[PDB]
Amino acid sequence: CAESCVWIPCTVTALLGCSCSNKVCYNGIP
Repeated sequence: CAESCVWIPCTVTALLGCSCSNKVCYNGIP
């Protein structure tokens, strides 16, 4: 997922099924 929650949490890919694994959204897909 093209979303890194370094400061701000995922909002775009959040509804796509991506969770913050480690300051970046990575759930199956990048």
